[PDB]
Amino acid sequence: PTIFEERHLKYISQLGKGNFGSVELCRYDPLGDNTGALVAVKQLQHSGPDQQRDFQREIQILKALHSDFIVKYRGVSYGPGRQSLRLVMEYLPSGCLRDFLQRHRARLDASRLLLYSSQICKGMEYLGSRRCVHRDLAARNILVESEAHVKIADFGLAKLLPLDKDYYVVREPGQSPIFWYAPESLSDNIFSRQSDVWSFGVVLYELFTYCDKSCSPSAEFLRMMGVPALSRLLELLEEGQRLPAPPACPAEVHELMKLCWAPSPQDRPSFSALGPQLDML
Ligand SMILES: CC(C)(C)c1nc2c3ccc(F)cc3c3c(=O)[nH]ccc3c2[nH]1
Repeated sequence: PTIFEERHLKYISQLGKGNFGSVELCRYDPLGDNTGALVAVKQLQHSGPDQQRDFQREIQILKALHSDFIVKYRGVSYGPGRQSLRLVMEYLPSGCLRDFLQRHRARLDASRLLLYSSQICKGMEYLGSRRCVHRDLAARNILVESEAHVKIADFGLAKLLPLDKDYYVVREPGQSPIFWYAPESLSDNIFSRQSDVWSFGVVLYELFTYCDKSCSPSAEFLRMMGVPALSRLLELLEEGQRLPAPPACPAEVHELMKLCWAPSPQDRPSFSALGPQLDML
């Protein structure tokens, strides 16, 4: 049931890509008549041992996650051995939240944005409870199930925290747009559930700008900046500068963003603390 046969997965189109992987829309069509169910199918773009190890980890993480706010694992297809070839997931045709917000901005009010914020927060609370650090939380990595329901996706950079250690250090600097990283990630490559909280603050920013490109984290931080861009961004953050409140943003929401962006990770609120506050608003 959770093993999909290669010959039955029929290629339709590209959905996305990033971090050495692609996600394709396929029909799982064992009858061959174009009547089968649609699925979203992730694979490496090309072979590589480091990326294969990371891919198997992604599969193992997602398979063990069971939440209305996390994209559903369906199964896998295999290459040669037990070598995983594809990760099969539910297909959410509304696509990523970034795209959805841009398209439907004139239809989604502040209550809707708060609903999405609450749902994302609940998914992240759950992730934290599984000792999972996502590391790449952004609107482009969140999917839309319906106009009243979003789900976190993109577990390709996620890591599980050992039982005796609440952070991890990466050896190389990351390769995602720098404007979602916490200061400690920028300076020391440290990631934690608390750096996910920082990124969630940027996600709240994105929600309340409807992912408008002109005031996006990149556009606005670059404009505020004026050494290497990473060192410049780090300086800016260490001085206390932050993204400005989005146009028409409710003050209470902006205040929560600022808490998420506390300089020190131990001073940021937990997702468990943020949830009830979002629900209140
Ligand atoms: C590249 C990235 C990992 C963010 C990703 N993009 C998508 C995606 C994009 C458009 C769309 F209509 C659907 C999806 C999608 C999906 O439907 N399921 C699972 C992952 C996934 C996805 N995963």
